[PDB]
Amino acid sequence: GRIHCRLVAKKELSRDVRLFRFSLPSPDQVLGLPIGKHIFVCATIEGKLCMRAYTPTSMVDEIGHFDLLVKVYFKNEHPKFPNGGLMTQYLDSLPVGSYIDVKGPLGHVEYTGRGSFVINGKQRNARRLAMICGGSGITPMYQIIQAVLRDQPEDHTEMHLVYANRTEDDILLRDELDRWAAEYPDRLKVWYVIDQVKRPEEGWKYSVGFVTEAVLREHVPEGGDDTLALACGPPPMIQFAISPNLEKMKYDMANSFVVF
Ligand SMILES: Cc1cc2nc3c(=O)[nH]c(=O)nc-3n(C[C@H](O)[C@H](O)[C@H](O)COP(=O)(O)OP(=O)(O)OC[C@H]3O[C@@H](n4cnc5c(N)ncnc54)[C@H](O)[C@@H]3O)c2cc1C
Repeated sequence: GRIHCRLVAKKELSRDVRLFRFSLPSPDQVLGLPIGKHIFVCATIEGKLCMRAYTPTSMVDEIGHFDLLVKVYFKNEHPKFPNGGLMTQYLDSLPVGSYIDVKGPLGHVEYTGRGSFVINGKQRNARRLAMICGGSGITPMYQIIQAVLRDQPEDHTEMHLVYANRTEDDILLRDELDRWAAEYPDRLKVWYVIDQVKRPEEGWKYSVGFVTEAVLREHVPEGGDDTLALACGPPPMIQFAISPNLEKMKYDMANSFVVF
């Protein structure tokens, strides 16, 4: 349930990317966040208590603190969202030493073990996972990815990740993903897509643009049953760019398609 965490440290991974390390009040504990679930960092900004979901990037076994990879939505940055992000600017504003209120565990998805899943109460299993995401929608996915690989080589669940962004300077857990991809070729397949190539000179070898059926066709596995699909991305993307294409790839939308 509710827990009071102090912001122990902050890290600027890039102009708009921070890594915040929060301490739990009892230094001998882990944040027992079951895989597939998130926490709410609650805070009262101005006059309302804001509630935002975040899925930590730290090991399930991390004693004493948990980390959040937060993509800061600054103001004076977007045509349509001129005043930036609420909670993200609030957290970026916090000086280290400050207190935060985490509510958890929330969620409907849980990765109980080996291919096994617990969605909205029901229990299921999968052998091939189709993880399609965009931006920070990667953290929920990176939690399962870390779980499966941790349970290696017994939990040999097959993962196919399609990670979409806008720039190569925007791929979040890149090195981590590249690093794993090299180690567990059999387990995880990684494919990036990017709206633009900031430094094409260096030679971008993945897809350029948006998520297309041609991309899903060659990077997500075949639909059917025993092939689960999980997706966490902005509304329009889940919308236009994903569900129809996966429908076209014969994935039962109901019993086989989930969004975080
Ligand atoms: C399961 C789950 C896990 C999540 N995990 C994480 C996580 O691990 N890490 C993480 O960082 N995020 C995560 N999120 C995202 C989180 O829900 C927030 O919505 C995100 O923090 C932004 O919140 P905010 O209060 O700053 O924005 P809000 O004030 O709610 O506004 C968001 C909207 O404004 C737009 N916007 C405003 N300014 C800009 C700008 N400068 N550039 C681009 N768009 C702009 C955004 O595009 C978005 O459409 C997760 C969400 C869920 C559902």
